[PDB]
Amino acid sequence: AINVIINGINGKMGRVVKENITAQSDLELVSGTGRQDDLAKTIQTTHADVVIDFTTPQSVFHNAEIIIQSGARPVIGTTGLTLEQIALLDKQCRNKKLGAIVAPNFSVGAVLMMKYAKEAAHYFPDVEIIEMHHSQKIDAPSGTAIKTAQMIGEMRSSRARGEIKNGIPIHSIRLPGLFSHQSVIFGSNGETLTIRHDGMDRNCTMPGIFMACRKVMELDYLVYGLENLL
Ligand SMILES: NC(=O)c1ccc[n+]([C@@H]2O[C@H](COP(=O)([O-])OP(=O)(O)OC[C@H]3O[C@@H](n4cnc5c(N)ncnc54)[C@H](OP(=O)(O)O)[C@@H]3O)[C@@H](O)[C@H]2O)c1
Ligand SMILES: O=C(O)c1ccccn1
Ligand SMILES: O=C(O)c1ccccn1
Repeated sequence: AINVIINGINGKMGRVVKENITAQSDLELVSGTGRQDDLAKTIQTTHADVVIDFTTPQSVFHNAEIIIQSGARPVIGTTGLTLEQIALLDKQCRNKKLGAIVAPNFSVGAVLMMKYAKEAAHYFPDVEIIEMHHSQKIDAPSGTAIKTAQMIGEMRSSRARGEIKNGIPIHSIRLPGLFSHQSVIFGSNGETLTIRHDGMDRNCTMPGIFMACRKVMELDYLVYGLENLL
């Protein structure tokens, strides 16, 4: 029985986590907190074991510190942490023998897509990325596409033609009706191999989130990246 707080309970992601957690029998939602709630107080009142954070880049680091300093384990999906902040959080976690998970992408499908794309790039040097999002996704290319290109470029090194990121063209489609999609297309003599993730809605992150809630109990340090729980 894991006592969970959802921080950011009123946000788009916090609302979806609230809906889905009820069906997780080994987890109990003991509170949902928002901007003007006292997070440390709630952790103490509820004896929280885990705090899921889907808040804002301006608050995420201080939220993480409050969660650890209060004795609970952060499972952080919020974007915004710097390298130096993650390294400091890790030392704080290990000092207290408390676990933490920071995942820039909580979709298992997206993280496996990136894993297999990086592997395949050892065999197929020619590759492009197509990513497609609803129009509310303002940034292009997407952070996931940029990270994918970074991973592929690392493996290799070891105007219609898109935006090159670490050597890899990325094409960004923005259309109503889509949610979050990416296809990595490798080409060779006579064939292609495509690794394609289709995120239909925000439930796409829930198996990754709930997995983190469970694994963070068995950890005494910080894990960065959902792929390191797999
Ligand atoms: N890691 C992943 O797979 C992934 C997936 C989706 C989203 N995200 C990231 O997670 C974050 C949340 O995204 P979203 O779409 O849910 O955003 P959102 O709809 O804007 O929700 C953010 C929520 O956090 C609340 N909040 C703001 N400051 C807070 C604070 N100091 N303490 C507690 N709550 C606070 C807001 O409250 P108010 O309503 O009062 O403003 C709002 O309810 C973003 O950084 C987003 O990029 C990550
Ligand atoms: O692993 C990362 O750093 C990452 C993953 C997906 C999106 C942005 N960043
Ligand atoms: O709001 C988004 O853009 C989103 C949310 C969850 C998963 C992928 N993308």
